[PDB]
Amino acid sequence: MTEPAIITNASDPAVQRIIDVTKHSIKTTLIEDTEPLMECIRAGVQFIEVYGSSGTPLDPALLDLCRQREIPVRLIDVSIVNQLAKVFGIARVPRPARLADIAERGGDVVVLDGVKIVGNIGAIVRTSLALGAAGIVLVDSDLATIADRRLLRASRGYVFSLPVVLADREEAVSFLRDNDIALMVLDTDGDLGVKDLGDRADRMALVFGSEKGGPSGLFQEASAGTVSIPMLSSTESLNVSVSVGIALHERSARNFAVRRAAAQA
Amino acid sequence: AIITNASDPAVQRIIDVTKHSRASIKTTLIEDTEPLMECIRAGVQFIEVYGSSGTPLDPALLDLCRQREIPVRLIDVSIVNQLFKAERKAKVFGIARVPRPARLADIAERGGDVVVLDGVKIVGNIGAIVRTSLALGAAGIVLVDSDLATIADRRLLRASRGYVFSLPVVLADREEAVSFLRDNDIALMVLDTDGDLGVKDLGDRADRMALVFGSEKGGPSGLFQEASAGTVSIPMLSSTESLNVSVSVGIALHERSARNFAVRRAA
Ligand SMILES: C[S@@+](CC[C@H](N)C(=O)[O-])C[C@H]1O[C@@H](n2cnc3c(N)ncnc32)[C@H](O)[C@@H]1O
Ligand SMILES: C[S@@+](CC[C@H](N)C(=O)[O-])C[C@H]1O[C@@H](n2cnc3c(N)ncnc32)[C@H](O)[C@@H]1O
Repeated sequence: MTEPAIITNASDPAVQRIIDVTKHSIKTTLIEDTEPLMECIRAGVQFIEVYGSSGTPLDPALLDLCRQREIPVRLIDVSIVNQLAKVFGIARVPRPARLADIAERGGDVVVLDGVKIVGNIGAIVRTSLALGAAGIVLVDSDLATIADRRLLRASRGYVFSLPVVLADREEAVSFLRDNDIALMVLDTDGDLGVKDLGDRADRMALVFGSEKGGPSGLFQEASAGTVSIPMLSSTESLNVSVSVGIALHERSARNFAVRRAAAQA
Repeated sequence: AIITNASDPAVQRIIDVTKHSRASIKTTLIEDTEPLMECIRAGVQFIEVYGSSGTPLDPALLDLCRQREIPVRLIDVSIVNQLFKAERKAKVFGIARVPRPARLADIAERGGDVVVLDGVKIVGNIGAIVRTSLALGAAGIVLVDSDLATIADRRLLRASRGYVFSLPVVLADREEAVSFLRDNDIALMVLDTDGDLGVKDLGDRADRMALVFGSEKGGPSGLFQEASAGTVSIPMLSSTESLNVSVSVGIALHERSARNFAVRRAA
């Protein structure tokens, strides 16, 4: 065979076993696929090493980036990599963002209240980043950490690109209060049409509830108003991730302005 | 509501039989209270609805079934179990006649915008788009390269929360879809980054259009590109970013909803 020397072959090299180690559960994660790896490196996550399966090209952009940052790359014979991904990285889990980080960053706050489906949560993380939100407060998500590998996968690596914070319903409302961030609650039958959302000049929190429940009462009490997305009939409802896209799309001139000024500061 | 206390009425065996052998073509199972109610409103013809002896049967459902002449029976939980084997549960469900499949013509007839998915395969995404598309007033949905054999597929049934029968949803080949749009004078636009047009201007067109969305693997395909009247981009902080496809559909349709709601309300 004279199989290329560089390819990690033994199932028990330190690195193989180190990779088993995260899998079998340091403060380090596995991050998969070319794009998520590139967003994570961009967001400043620190990597220990990037791996690809022998037999397939590593993305030139990723390689470049990996030489750009001083991130070692190596290949592992394809057979083993079936310990899962054609490309993946071991990264150090950054320290959990906190509510303060969100206020400081400027711009709209996305609050989820009892959203628990991780595919929904991940899609929302990605939308919130892309549409210029300051950050995301997760209340009642049943997540232990944002570094959960289901959420990393679902967010396509966006979970470390803006502050995403686990908080309790109480501390969340409290935080918005003493930062003077008016919140509005998304709901069917809300008084403000979502198309009027861009009119309000200052940053705001938008609160979203789960499929079933909606948002609880704590938020419904501090609210400066309710916002509705017009639908065919008043009994229908959108997926929560879809609702988030629409509301943040309406806020985008506002949030883009904030993102652009921060980029120049 | 009388009880299938146990044993096996022909009706238990028909629940069994309605899985992957010629027979499941023309009758299916629909699960859960809300999806069942959506299906009934949508005119799907039920043979019978079942509940587990155990958790109780939603009164709105009972009355709906009562208003229709749909028999409702409970099944001892011991039988409901097994039945639903290699997988999940379902404590309420119905057996139903599958509607004759919608075709493209039905979409064109209804009026209003056409949602075209090109290569979207993740059924969770398809199913969420079906709900979005109904709620926001679309005429219908053309599914191209969807990897489904039937819109009645049970995964889509669930993923759609039973909305798959509430507006015309049609499987088609790419060329067939493109040829259909062409001879019905429905201009198509492709949703993609770096387009000549902004999503916020989607509202400016008074007449209906088809909106083509690609998957995550790599946007819409050449044939759609060739027939395209333009490319519509939702602005983002940077062009390395992209949205989940179902989110994209919600934003594009929301911009078109004033236009579509008018068609839905008129005729
Ligand atoms: C009614 S639940 C069900 C959504 C869907 N079943 C899912 O998987 O998320 C949707 C949530 O998104 C928000 N939402 C849904 N439709 C909305 C609308 N038309 N206007 C404002 N908010 C809406 C609400 O906050 C609600 O808590
Ligand atoms: C990036 S791909 C798939 C994203 C995600 N992986 C998913 O779950 O679908 C998104 C598709 O939706 C439409 N789309 C997504 N983001 C868009 C944007 N920012 N502007 C215009 N269209 C967009 C395009 O058709 C594109 O091909």
